[PDB]
Amino acid sequence: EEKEILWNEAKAFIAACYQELGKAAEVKDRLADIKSEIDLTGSYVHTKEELEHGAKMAWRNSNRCIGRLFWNSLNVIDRRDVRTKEEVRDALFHHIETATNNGKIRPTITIFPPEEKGEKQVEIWNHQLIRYAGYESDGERIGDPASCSLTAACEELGWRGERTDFDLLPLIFRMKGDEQPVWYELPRSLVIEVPITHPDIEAFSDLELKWYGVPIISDMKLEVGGIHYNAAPFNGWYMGTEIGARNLADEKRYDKLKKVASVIGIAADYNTDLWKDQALVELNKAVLHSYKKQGVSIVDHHTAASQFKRFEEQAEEAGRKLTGDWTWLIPPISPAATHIFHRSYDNSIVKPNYFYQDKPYE
Amino acid sequence: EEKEILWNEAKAFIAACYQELGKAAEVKDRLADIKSEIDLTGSYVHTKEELEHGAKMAWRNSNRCIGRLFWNSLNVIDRRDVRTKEEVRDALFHHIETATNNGKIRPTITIFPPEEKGEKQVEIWNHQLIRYAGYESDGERIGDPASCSLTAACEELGWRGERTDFDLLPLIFRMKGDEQPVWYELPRSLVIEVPITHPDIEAFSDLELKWYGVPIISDMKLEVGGIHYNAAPFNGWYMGTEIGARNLADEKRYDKLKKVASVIGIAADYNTDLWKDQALVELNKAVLHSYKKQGVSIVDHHTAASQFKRFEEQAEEAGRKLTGDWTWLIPPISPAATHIFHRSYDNSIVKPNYFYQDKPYE
Ligand SMILES: Nc1ccc2ccc(CNCCCc3cccc(F)c3)cc2n1
Ligand SMILES: Nc1ccc2ccc(CNCCCc3cccc(F)c3)cc2n1
Ligand SMILES: Nc1ccc2ccc(CNCCCc3cccc(F)c3)cc2n1
Ligand SMILES: Nc1ccc2ccc(CNCCCc3cccc(F)c3)cc2n1
Ligand SMILES: C[C@H](O)[C@H](O)[C@H]1CNc2nc(N)[nH]c(=O)c2N1
Ligand SMILES: C[C@H](O)[C@H](O)[C@H]1CNc2nc(N)[nH]c(=O)c2N1
Ligand SMILES: [Cl-]
Ligand SMILES: [Cl-]
Repeated sequence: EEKEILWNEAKAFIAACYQELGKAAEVKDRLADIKSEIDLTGSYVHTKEELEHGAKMAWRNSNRCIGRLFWNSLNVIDRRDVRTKEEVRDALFHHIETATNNGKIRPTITIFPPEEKGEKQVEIWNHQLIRYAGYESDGERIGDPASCSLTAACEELGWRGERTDFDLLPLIFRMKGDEQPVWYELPRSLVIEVPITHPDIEAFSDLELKWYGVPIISDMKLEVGGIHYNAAPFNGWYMGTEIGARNLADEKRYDKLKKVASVIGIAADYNTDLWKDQALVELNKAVLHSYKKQGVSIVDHHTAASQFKRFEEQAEEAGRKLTGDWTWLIPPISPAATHIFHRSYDNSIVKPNYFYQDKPYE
Repeated sequence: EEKEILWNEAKAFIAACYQELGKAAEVKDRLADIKSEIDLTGSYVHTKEELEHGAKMAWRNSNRCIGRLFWNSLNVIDRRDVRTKEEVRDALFHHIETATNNGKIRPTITIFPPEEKGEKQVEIWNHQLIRYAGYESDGERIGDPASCSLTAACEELGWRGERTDFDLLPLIFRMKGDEQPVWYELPRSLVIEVPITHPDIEAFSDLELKWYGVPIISDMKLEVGGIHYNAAPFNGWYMGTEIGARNLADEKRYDKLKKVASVIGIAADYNTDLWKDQALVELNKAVLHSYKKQGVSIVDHHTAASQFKRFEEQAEEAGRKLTGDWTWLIPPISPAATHIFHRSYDNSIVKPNYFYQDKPYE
């Protein structure tokens, strides 16, 4: 069954990819080659062109992503040549540096060798390459609760954090053939962080909030033409609400709205005062202001939705069906001020695509 | 087929209803009676108890409603006895008066005779019993665009509005056997309206906004045990976001956010300033403040979601399955500050329930 599944996915992908690349005439011959290769080896290897375009298609097909207008400008780094943990580490460091680009963030994906027999070659444990630790013990909560299980796993392995609310987790990944992952502390020279200040409320800095500049998601599987790239970290840049409305606001994350209300000078006593809503707006204004001030790319949810409308229009012009997940595309503040709220989307799954996979810790 | 459909719905409803009322032992005999009645007449008539409990169950099963905690306190007015247009008009006037209750709004439904052969006895044209007219001509837009087609239909019938932005539409409904509906101007003594002011921005009154106190939805069909009550106007009280985030804010409704931004003293020039979000918060604060000041019932979205969580808990305690439509239950401002955003809901349709039906105008 496995081989047949692979061959079917390969036939669909190659046809579509080569069609999009103006290479329709090469399909027959390429498919023949792939079919022999599957017979004799159990798999097939993508050309560089296939791999690049496949990673772009996968972004274009990500139903939950409002940022898809820019799918064709993904910078694809092909690292299928890595064999050692130093090579992996150095590729991840490189990805951070080139994606960061001094703050003018470049959407980038680094693709490592794919699973073979469902056997991973490289297994990345980080949820994002840059992310803060979380601790919970003796009633005491420090840092990012979303990171508690991974933090615990790192500390089992000899890493120890300073126990600030913003400790950078080490890179942590496992190689085929090793029982345990290895970990490496992130060089601070590679990591841009943004202190959160507010454009006109001076006290906002008293909250001592910060966040990291570049979200590099490193635990999803890229599937292209039946090949499973389980290790393929990618990034765009933030939409401000991801930080201001969720990471810093959720009760199960940094839970900052009461503190925000206090520094902006409003009571947090009555639901009818809409103080949470007001605090959310000011915290989100601060996040956008702060990234812009530090010269780190970010987009607000209004501009993001406007770009997404153009993506809808582009798909139409291209004669491509549009898929989307309304429940994730709407922003978590003022969703009905965006066009997204007022239309519906077909949440069908089209491949190539990015998929969740099981956590190796937990 | 029609009769079989009716009988099946009747069997399911009576069983469930009588179970909930502690009348399980009466089911067999009641079903027998209903079955003969369907045979001989083509339909059956609900007892008063059945009708009351059925309208309550229908509210309880309304997946899109965040207000369902209070389903069992619905005041059910049985008007299956009406035969004349004066009786209909007077029942609608009565519903407005008793539901309004001097501002301490009573959730109420008035139930008119049901369809017979799919033949309506009374057909109400209003979307809500109290609602503002809309006009669009010669580029000129006045009032509520959502009401343009019904307004045009009323004016075809000899009604003429003053062409303010808040003209009250007349009651308009048709009787079986009449070709045209009749219309009646609403007595202003029956209609409470709330001027919108802001708790601390004095200029907010310069916008001259107002809204009506009680939303009385009068164009949905109540279905109970296979009987179709197409005319059964009901009301609760507003959640503030329905007025402040949608009716007064949507670009295709009163479209007030730029004007709000100006009176609250913020620029409406840059998406990154989140001025729409800020204007939405202040407009919603004003709406809640204004209703509370006038002594007219209203609920904010935080308190509403907290009540809805108790509804979820109540259903659990009662051993009843919960259904809901996440896409409608989340409020349109700060949705992720409510528990609703963070869970999922089974959007299955359970009857009794309230359903949309085709507009007789348009
Ligand atoms: N005490 C701490 C904690 C975390 C820290 C993280 C980063 C840094 C220093 N970051 C410098 C990043 C400069 C930079 C600029 C442009 C591109 C790039 F990749 C890095 C210091 C920290 N100091
Ligand atoms: N700006 C972007 C671009 C791409 C993105 C891809 C994935 C995600 C993360 N989605 C959430 C993964 C599940 C989750 C939720 C909350 C906390 C947590 F640690 C993980 C954010 C992105 N944000
Ligand atoms: N120019 C206008 C336009 C619309 C109007 C609507 C209502 C009224 C007067 N409304 C009085 C309502 C008083 C009231 C109190 C308690 C219960 C109740 F049903 C009505 C005047 C208008 N005047
Ligand atoms: N507070 C309540 C209680 C019950 C409600 C029942 C129905 C509705 C109306 N739902 C919208 C019907 C479709 C629609 C959307 C926008 C404008 C318009 F005229 C009609 C509001 C309620 N609001
Ligand atoms: C339970 C629910 O699906 C959950 O809150 C979802 C809803 N929509 C979302 N949308 C985005 N963009 N991100 C999220 O984390 C979520 N959470
Ligand atoms: C097109 C989309 O379904 C539409 O905007 C829905 C979404 N959620 C909603 N939720 C509520 N409560 N009311 C609405 O009018 C809508 N509109
Ligand atoms: Cl994040
Ligand atoms: Cl309304």
